[PDB]
Order: sequence, then C-alpha cells, then structure tokens
Amino acid sequence: ADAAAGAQVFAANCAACHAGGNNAVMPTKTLKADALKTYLAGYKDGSKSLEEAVAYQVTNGQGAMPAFGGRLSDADIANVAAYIADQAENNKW
Ligand code: HEM
Repeated sequence: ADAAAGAQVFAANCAACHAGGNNAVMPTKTLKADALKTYLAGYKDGSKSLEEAVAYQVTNGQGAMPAFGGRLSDADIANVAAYIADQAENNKW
C-alpha cells in the first residue's frame, strides 16, 4: 500500500482525534509503537501484522474510534494503515 497517500487520508479523516499520533479522546491508546503493541488487537500477540491490525480497527471501529468501512475505500484504509505502520515503526510522529 501507499503510506504517502495514507498521510492525506489521515489528514482528511483522522487528525481531529489523532494529531501528532496521539489520542485526544482516550489518551493511552495512541498511534505510537509502544501503545499499539500493548493495545491493538491482533498486533498485540503477533497474530496479525501492524498494517492488517490497523486496517481491521479502522474498518470496524472500537469504543469511540469510529468505523470507516463504507466511508473510505479499501484502498484508503490500506493506505492509512500503511501510513500508521510506517509512522509508528519509524517514530516519525
Ligand atoms: C481513518 C482515520 C483514523 C485512523 C487511521 C485511526 C486509527 C486508530 C488506531 C490504529 C487506533 C488504535 C490505537 C491503539 O490501540 O493504541 C485507534 C484508536 C482510537 N481512535 Fe482512531 N483512527 C481514526 C480516526 C479517529 C477519529 C476521527 C477519532 C475521534 C472521533 C478517533 C478516536 C479513537 C479512539 C477513542 C480510540 C481508542 C478506542 C478504544 O479502544 O477505546 N479515531 N484509532
């Protein structure tokens, strides 16, 4: 997928709550590498890659994290998942 495209998807859809890779609503569940490994389903136990685990979360929602399946294309979701993985793993935030 395309992380650069994903930065645009993020700006349009995610930055209200996750500017800086943080979380304005639930402060512990950030988009940083340590928090993602602690909290994110699938990724947390090695059953999914970070990209796949983020795509699932984005598509389906959790708590006050909205579901974007049907609002964003599969491509956009894959791209934003690639973007988060890249930002987190590379400590770019
Ligand atoms: C498509 C844009 C978005 C993406 C890619 C995204 C991504 C994610 C990811 C990957 C997580 C898990 C973080 C972790 O486990 O440490 C998360 C959690 C969360 N996000 Fe988002 N997010 C988006 C939009 C939003 C928006 C707009 C809001 C605010 C209205 C929001 C609020 C939250 C909240 C509250 C959680 C924690 C949910 C919980 O487990 O209780 N997110 N998001």
